[PDB]
Amino acid sequence: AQTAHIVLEDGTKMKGYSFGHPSSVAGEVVFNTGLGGYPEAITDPAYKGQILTMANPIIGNGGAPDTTALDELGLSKYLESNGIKVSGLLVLDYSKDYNHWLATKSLGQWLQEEKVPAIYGVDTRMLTKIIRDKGTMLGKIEFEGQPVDFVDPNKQNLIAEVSTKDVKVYGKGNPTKVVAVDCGIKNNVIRLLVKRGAEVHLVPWNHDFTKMEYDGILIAGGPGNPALAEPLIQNVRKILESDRKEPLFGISTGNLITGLAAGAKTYKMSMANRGQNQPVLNITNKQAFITAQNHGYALDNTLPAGWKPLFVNVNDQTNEGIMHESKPFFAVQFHPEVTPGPIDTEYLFDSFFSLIKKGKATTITSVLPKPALVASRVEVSKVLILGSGGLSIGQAGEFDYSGSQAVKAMKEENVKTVLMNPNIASVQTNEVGLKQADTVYFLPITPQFVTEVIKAEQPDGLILGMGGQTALNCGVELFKRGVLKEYGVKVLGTSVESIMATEDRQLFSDKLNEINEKIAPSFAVESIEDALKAADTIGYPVMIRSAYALGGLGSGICPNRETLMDLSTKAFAMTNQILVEKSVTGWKEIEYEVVRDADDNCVTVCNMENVDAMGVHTGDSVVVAPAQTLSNAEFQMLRRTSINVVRHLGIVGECNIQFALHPTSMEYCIIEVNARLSRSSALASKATGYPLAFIAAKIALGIPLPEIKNVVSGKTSACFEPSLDYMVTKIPRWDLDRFHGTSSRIGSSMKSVGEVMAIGRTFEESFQKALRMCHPSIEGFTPRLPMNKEWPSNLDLRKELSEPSSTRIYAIAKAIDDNMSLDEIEKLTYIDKWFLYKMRDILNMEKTLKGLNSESMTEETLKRAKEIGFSDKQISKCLGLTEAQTRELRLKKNIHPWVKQIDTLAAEYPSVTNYLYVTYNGQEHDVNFDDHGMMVLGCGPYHIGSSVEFDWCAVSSIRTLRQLGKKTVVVNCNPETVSTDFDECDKLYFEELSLERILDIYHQEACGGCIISVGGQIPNNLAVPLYKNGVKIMGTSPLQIDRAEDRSIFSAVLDELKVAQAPWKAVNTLNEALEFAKSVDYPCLLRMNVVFSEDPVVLTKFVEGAREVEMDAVGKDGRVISHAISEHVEDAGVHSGDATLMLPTQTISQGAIEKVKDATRKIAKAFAISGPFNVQFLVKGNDVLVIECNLRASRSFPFVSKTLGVDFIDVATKVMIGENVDEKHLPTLDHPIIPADYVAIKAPMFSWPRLRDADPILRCEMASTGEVACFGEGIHTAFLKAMLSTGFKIPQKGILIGIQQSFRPRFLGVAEQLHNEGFKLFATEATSDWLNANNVPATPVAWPSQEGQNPSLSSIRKLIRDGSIDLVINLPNNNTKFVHDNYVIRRTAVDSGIPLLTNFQVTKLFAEAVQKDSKSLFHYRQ
Ligand SMILES: Nc1ncnc2c1ncn2[C@@H]1O[C@H](COP(=O)(O)OP(=O)(O)O)[C@@H](O)[C@H]1O
Ligand SMILES: Nc1ncnc2c1ncn2[C@@H]1O[C@H](COP(=O)(O)OP(=O)(O)O)[C@@H](O)[C@H]1O
Ligand SMILES: CC(=O)N[C@@H](CCC(=O)O)C(=O)O
Ligand SMILES: [Cl-]
Ligand SMILES: [K+]
Ligand SMILES: [K+]
Ligand SMILES: [K+]
Ligand SMILES: [K+]
Ligand SMILES: [K+]
Ligand SMILES: [Mg+2]
Ligand SMILES: [Mg+2]
Ligand SMILES: [Mg+2]
Ligand code: NI
Repeated sequence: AQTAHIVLEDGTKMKGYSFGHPSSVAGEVVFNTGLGGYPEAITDPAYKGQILTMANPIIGNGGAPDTTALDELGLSKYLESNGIKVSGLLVLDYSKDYNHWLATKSLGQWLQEEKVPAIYGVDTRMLTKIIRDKGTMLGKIEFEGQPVDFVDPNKQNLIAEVSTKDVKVYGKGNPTKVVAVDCGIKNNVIRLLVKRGAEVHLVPWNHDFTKMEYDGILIAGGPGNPALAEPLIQNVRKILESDRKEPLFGISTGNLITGLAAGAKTYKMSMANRGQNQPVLNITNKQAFITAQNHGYALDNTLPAGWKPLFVNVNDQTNEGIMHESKPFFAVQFHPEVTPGPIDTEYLFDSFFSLIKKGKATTITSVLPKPALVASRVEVSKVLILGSGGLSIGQAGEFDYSGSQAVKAMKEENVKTVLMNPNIASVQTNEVGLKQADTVYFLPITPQFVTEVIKAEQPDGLILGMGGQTALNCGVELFKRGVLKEYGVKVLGTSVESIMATEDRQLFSDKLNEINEKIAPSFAVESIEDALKAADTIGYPVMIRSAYALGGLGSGICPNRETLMDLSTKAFAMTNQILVEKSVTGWKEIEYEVVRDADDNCVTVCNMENVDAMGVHTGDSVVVAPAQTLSNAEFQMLRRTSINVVRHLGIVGECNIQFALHPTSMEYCIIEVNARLSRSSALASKATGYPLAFIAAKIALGIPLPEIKNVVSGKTSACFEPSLDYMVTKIPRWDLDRFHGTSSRIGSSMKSVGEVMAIGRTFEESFQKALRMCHPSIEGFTPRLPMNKEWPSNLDLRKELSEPSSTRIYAIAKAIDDNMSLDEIEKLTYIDKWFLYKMRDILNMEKTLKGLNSESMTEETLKRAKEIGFSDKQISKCLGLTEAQTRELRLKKNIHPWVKQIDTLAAEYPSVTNYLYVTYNGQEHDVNFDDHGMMVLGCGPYHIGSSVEFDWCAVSSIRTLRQLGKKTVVVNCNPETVSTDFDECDKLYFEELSLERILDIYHQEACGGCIISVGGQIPNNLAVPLYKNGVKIMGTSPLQIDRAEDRSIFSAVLDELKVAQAPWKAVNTLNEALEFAKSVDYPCLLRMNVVFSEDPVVLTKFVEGAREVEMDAVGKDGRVISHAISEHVEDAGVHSGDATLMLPTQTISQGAIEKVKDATRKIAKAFAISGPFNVQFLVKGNDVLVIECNLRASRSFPFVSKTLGVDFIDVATKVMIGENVDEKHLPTLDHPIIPADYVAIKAPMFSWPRLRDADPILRCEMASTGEVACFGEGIHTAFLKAMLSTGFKIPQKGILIGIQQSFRPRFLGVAEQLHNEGFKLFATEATSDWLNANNVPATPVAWPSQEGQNPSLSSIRKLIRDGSIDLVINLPNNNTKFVHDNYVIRRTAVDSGIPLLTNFQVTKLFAEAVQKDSKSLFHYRQ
């Protein structure tokens, strides 16, 4: 394929691939930061003579429209002039393949027809930074054998080259005569005039209009130095010097011509204004507007008498408008007709027409919109902020991140802050730093406790928009009850009224109907009977979605009556109102993040295109940013609707809005608005570098957007809409294999436990990184499943495609491979074909590479493979090499990635921060590598067993390094984390946590070292590979980490040290297994799974009736210098992470503690530990056995650290980098710190209702999704507070009890106790006979499998529904007889929303604790 260069006059040269007309051309090189509307854009007459450099790296997605179709006025239907006006085009990536309902050909074919050169494959960012602020960069697209000289088209009057040669009329017959002086007018100026009643006489630029009859005159244009248009400047001057008073309205060139006619100077700007995100302020009334501009000359701000500036540019203070003080003459420097751009200043046409109609020398100011809000700063001295509580599916760490930004904002403005969050693992809840509240309460986020806090703290402000639905619902309940009014607590930001209007689906409908906005046929109902009615009126299929919820709780598609019955019943256990709505499954799902301040300035900060269509929850969807398959008309229609809706709803702060867009028309539906920070705002903040929560919080104090700094640029405001010169992809992470009852299908109700975000400058690059980030077993986009699972032999590939699931991406790969047409895949998946083209490109590269080897693969091919996201591992498998070999081969050809900044403005202004990503699609680095900082690796996506605790550890380490004056480099790919907030470190790489990429970054920075022990499993598993590739690992040697993860070495070490452990053995045979299990007695663990009977694999003696103890510790040179021991409530057999933890220990013998300590002393020494680690122990009397050792921070490190008032990670970080440490006050083995006056309890969080049909029962594999912790004078109090913090609700009614027979001896007393506390008891058959035989009264109930077979017995479903039963106790074990029946009982409780207890110890402790406050850690530490 044919190449060509872009050559600039300063020597820069870049080789591109030609996609336009293969011929050379010379002009002024410029750049424009607008991301969409390339077809409209390239037909702008302002680009005459110019070589355009596109910020958007991905160009051509929608091909080109009908370029010959006219409208009924005789103007181009889809374009802004009669043809392409750029002399040439420069992009990074060209989509040869396109997909849009209005596309009639590729953009390259269009370019070829119009004889316009175009090349792709050039670093448009580098170009931009070179052009930036040089006034005039000349360049040329030069083809081989076609030399051209540099030329400056500005030496010509370009106005004349693009003006009409004779007078043309549009709106023939219309009442209002408007002369339009054509200086390169865009078509939409004409459309907007005619639509308002004008007959438009379009006249050449040198036409003598001065004695013509007209009712108004307009002057519009784009290209050229206006000073070269003397005939015209003269003519306009004659008008101004006369007595004529016809309103005059100037656009862009018009501003400059009119200024010149009046007597002002113009100048060529060194930094032009070219974009769709250019902020202007109306001087007069302080209203701000986002504008499209495309001008390189500007008016000097010194104007003659009678003329005043109207608009100013908020970035650079240049003029953007003028007005006469008494006559109806005005001009704007920007394009209110946009196309492309934001439809925010179209009112200027209405204003013009009002000047004509009033016609008595009315003034420009008198007909301009008056401010609808006047931002007065709210006075607040103390604010309460609410957290989400424990993490759960759909309500994850995004709020830790948001709420930390909010506190920072509050502190900057001298506002005292109180935080409530029982999530002890949150970074939010730390004591130290600019993001930490002055006071922290670890308590339930429920009205009972928030009231107590309010009373005690007497705050005057409340932030309820940064804790998900928990905080929202709590705040609305407080409001409804008048608690806020009662204690004088103002809701800061969006009002409870606006909130209710977005959370109640009916009120939402009412609001949008008030402004005749577009929604789908629907009815909000409050009963199952009413839902059935609604569905019959609307017609099946229908979607139901709940009020006062997020993440699709209780939602679902209903193809029929019976599905609707099942789902609405379940929905009503969790909300009071559902919306029953006509299905728009398959429409494109589009999100916007919207900001609105108290001055009524309102912008869309980000927009996201969901790759999975409507019907798969945004949260369980692949999502790209910015959008890729919208037209300017689509994108701007939805943007402007967002702004209207958000305005009408009274929202002040930030919010998220969702649309369904018809895939082949302009039809759309507004689905919901989330008037609060969200998982979507977190993502958008990371994608754009715009900190939405920080901004939201400043706005909540009445500071308007123009007065808030863009911290990234350091020189501009937050009144703008970022420009991305890269694309981000977010993919969810699911963990479903362990929940046997739950399918891996996905739909309207979230099931994902985490997410990743990758950045690239091609879809393919961004996309394959993001897939690798989700799980270490995923290599990129391949037709192979994760976890090395084989495809089923009974696979129905069409079914997989048509029914979304956690693995559909790979099923698409497979289908493309197996030669299914792209058209049929789009038809079944609903995924826009454009995205499918990219996927096919990826698989073609795989085919190509498979036919090559280390000798046969060329440099051109390798480079391309990397540019579309292939890792060295993927390549290695094609070539027949190892990964190391392939890395070597690549570097040998000097093919490496480049380091680029996110600056929010696609290089318009440089970044003062270093928020970074890495890409193969560039020709330079955006930063230096002189720091040689200390690298810290983060956790990756959250998943079960790996949550925000590992962000806590990482952030603690990052903060410790900063506090010690050390340069830091962070790598993490989780958008929800505070570790991926750029203000925490010197260099944040939002990047893959692969060996490949860490090596890339380490070696590129020449980092002084790397800390791999504070981000869980991912970084720790890289310890040895890193070691071997020249990386300096801080702390405990990777050789020691290997030794310790080697079960055989570890065990032999323990034998040497005389430290006990459970008998174990690795086996290959069933007979070895059975022999061993026989030799130690059943039960046995199996590697996870336990077995109790006869009816390679590691086997371990399962020790029954055993306590479990955690040792969390820090080593220095093999000595332990901080430690903490906690006891689980539950016996060994419940996994650590599902366990409830007590600190300090409660029932452990003092001799066992001594053994735990001695075993930890020896282990630390044997593995020369310098850093954090953990050891887990079985304890039975004085027998102390080691279960496992982890040579890294454990998930209980936050709990332990905060509880004991010592940052274990601060200590450990200082050890690892050789900083000094005073051990006097640390909890060494010799002087532990043991709380005397209080106890701490950590409880696990679960997400059973969202894991449809899952058996809510603890296995040896872990199931919890988060944690809370609370404190108390004793264990009962602390335990009750912890449990309430999980959502557990103390029963007020009857308790259902069903237990396996063997629990009877121990349970009798638990039951008597519950009875003596006054709880009416219900029980399953045998359990009820037994209780009554022991004089504990119980009412028997029927088994679910036997309902109707005995009329003396009530069904459990009915007793729950009736409200007779509001706690279920179900205690199965291995000898449970009625396995299914008891499963049904357990799942019934979950799906009815009543608490369920399935562990005996937890149940015992509960009973003891109900036998009988609002304090927190800081109380007890005093
Ligand atoms: N009318 C509909 N037809 C098909 N899918 C829908 C419809 N309405 C909503 N959805 C899907 O359900 C998801 C959840 O709906 P939403 O109204 O966003 O509730 P939540 O606040 O719980 O996320 C949406 O993102 C979308 O994928
Ligand atoms: N020998 C044993 N007897 C009884 N329970 C055990 C035994 N070993 C492990 N368990 C249980 O299984 C859980 C997981 O064991 P662990 O070795 O920590 O696995 P993981 O690799 O998932 O961390 C433990 O926390 C404990 O409750
Ligand atoms: C949970 C459990 O194991 N229940 C008992 C049933 C005892 C009863 O009849 O109440 C069982 O053996 O299935
Ligand atoms: Cl852990
Ligand atoms: K979606
Ligand atoms: K909502
Ligand atoms: K959303
Ligand atoms: K499953
Ligand atoms: K090969
Ligand atoms: Mg929502
Ligand atoms: Mg939603
Ligand atoms: Mg473990
Ligand atoms: Ni300007």
